[PDB]
Amino acid sequence: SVKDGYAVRAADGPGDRFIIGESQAGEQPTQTVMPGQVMRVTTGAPIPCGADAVVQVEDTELIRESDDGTEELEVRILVQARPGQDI
Amino acid sequence: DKAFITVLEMTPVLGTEIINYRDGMGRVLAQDVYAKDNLPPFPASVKDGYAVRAADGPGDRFIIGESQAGEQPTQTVMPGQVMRVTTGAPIPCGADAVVQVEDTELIRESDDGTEELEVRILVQARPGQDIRPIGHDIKRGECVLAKGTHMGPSEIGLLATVGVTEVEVNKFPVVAVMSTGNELLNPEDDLLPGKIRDSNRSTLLATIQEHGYPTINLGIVGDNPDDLLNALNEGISRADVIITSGGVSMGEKDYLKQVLDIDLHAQIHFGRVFMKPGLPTTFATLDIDGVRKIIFALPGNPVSAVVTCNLFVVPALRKMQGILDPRPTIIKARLSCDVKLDPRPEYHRCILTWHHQEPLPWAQSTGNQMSSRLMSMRSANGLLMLPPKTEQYVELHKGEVVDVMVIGRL
Amino acid sequence: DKAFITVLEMTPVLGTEIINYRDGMGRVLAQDVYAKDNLPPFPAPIGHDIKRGECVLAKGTHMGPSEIGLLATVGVTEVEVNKFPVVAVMSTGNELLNPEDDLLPGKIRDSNRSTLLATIQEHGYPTINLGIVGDNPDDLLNALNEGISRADVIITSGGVSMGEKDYLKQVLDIDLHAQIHFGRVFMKPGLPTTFATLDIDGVRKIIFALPGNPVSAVVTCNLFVVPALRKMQGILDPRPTIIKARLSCDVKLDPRPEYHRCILTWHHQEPLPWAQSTGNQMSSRLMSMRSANGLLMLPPKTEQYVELHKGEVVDVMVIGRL
Repeated sequence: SVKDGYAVRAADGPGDRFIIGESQAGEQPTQTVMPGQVMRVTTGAPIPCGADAVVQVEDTELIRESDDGTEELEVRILVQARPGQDI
Repeated sequence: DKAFITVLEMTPVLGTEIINYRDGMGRVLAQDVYAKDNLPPFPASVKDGYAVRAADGPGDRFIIGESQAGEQPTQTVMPGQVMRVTTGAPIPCGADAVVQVEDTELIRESDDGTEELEVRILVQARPGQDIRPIGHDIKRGECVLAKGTHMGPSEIGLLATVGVTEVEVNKFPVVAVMSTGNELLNPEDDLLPGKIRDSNRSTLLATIQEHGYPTINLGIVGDNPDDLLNALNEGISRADVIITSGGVSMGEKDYLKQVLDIDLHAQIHFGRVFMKPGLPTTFATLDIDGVRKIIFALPGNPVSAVVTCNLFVVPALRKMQGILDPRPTIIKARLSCDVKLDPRPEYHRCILTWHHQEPLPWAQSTGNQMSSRLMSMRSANGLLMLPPKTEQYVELHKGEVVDVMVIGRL
Repeated sequence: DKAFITVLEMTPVLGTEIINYRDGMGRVLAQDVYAKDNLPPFPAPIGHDIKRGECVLAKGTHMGPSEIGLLATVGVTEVEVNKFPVVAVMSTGNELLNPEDDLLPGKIRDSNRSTLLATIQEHGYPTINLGIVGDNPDDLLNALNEGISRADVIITSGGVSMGEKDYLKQVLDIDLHAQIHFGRVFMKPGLPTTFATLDIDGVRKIIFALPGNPVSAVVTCNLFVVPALRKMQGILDPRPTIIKARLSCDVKLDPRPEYHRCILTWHHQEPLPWAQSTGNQMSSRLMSMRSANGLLMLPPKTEQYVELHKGEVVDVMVIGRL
């Protein structure tokens, strides 16, 4: 919530995962999430309604994207987290 | 041995087609099969029991739902709840798997029917105990099945899990068989003066059908040097390998060689192998329109026909499709009956056995020729290779080591 | 071990039929064949290979490609042989989809089917495919009735868990009355399997139940089911084959023994061969471009058998062409 970055599932584990979610600081409505997916988390953001932990944007990765930066659709993650880190 | 190298130096390699995953036990594949989704596509459990958030002691208070066989959309934000996962089911919002309720001291106030309140499991487990993560077996993009191989029985199962119904494999040859000699009648008729029924057609056709290749039967063509041209011309049109039995052993009137040479204009690579009485072994190739075709001319004795068409004919149709190392398998066994040694070497058809006491298998001869008064119930399962006569060594006793071939299931 | 004894002591033997010689590869014989005319019927002696009115091949010996040769030399076009079984296979589990379909939440693809069918269809027997059957008791009842109404042996894969509310055991002793012989046999606790016998106004029928793990399914089929269809054919000895070999690599062992898939090789320099394992459940193997030929039997983890080396000699069961 407080720190920016991404919000990942609990029992998933590190690996390649798709990107479908954007988050706004002052917009609570969000769509549902499915296993093997992540949500882009900005500083001071609501819970994405289906996550349990938030990973730092530093411990991330990039993938090939569109010519006009139209999303990457892949993030990947590095280390294993613990369910519940932000209130 | 020069025949074997020559045989595997002119046979081409066929094209490719597209087939379903049901048919295709044995075909070698030509493309590369890639995965499209993970396996499993969601975290699951291996045991059945309770799923509890980590960083907790023996303190739990409530159970909300339980497993099933879909995706369960329910979880409270509180950290003192349990979900009771079964043998195979997603893990909703936790990190610790089945706590082995059958092993720990569990159960609480519960309900009159089928419900529970709490567990209070004293033991604690590491974060991640029995969960199977996403991709523990197959990743999103991976080679799984490579080009080459042979498409065994368990290989079709791997194709189903990935989800590729259509593949690209090599084709099978079409083989046609004909028999020669103007002294043979079909084995469905009463005998006439001075004639013998022909058996080489049936024995050969039942040998190239065990592997699975399609077959076409031509008939019995006369030994005249005229009707052979009218017969081989039909065979060369609707097939790729034509096999002829007997003949050749005439010399002055060896019509088969004449018909092949001054007519179809086909190359004759070799005309005889170094063997004791029994000449006919002719390899030929013909090139029409660009697709090369193979012809053979097997000997006439009923016992030498199987040996010839299992030593350098059977290991030549295999290279035609996809096999990387087409070579017959030679094992080592022991003898169980004294056999005489003639000067030039021969080949005996035998039967193998396996006793669970001593390593090497045991071999029993089943008659060099004639083949009457069959003993034992099991059918022949290979050929036996013998050495030629050498001074004092003119007789082989029981035991020792001999070289045995494999021609069928064992 | 006692599991194998029970299966061979309750499987029946089918009848007989008349067929042609051409379509007769792999069938055991019922009658006896006698010569009709001497061979050769003229001096080359008058009769040197076959004497007239002498037994050629006996009753109850397996027919091979070489033995079909004699059947045409004498002239007996038609013989009497035992009949082949009909096997129908079904797969349970409410988490399965046909392999020719996309992915929905929490669903995987059928794998044990199309693996059992291919293995049986390799030996020569016909088959009938049923589909995926749910765990509703009404649905399970309908599926089994069709199976016993068009075939003789029924093989079911999956749905052996939930022993408290096992639906398979319920329909086998309430609706369709039948006797269950064994339900969990593996020496020390192993994967479940059930053998059942049902008899209805005549011929007996056998119904099988096999686990859901894709690696242990093939071990069960080639050790119990395969050496039981062959007795129905008429083969005198339906035992499998065991040979001795060395090890291609050194592998760790675990308390309870398990079975692995191995590829058999041979060399021209040493007598005994050695085999290389491929693992129970892994991401296949980039190398070893050959299909499996046997099943390695790892011994139980003893003090001396904590682990094995490349020089140890083991046993293996041939399950394919070598």
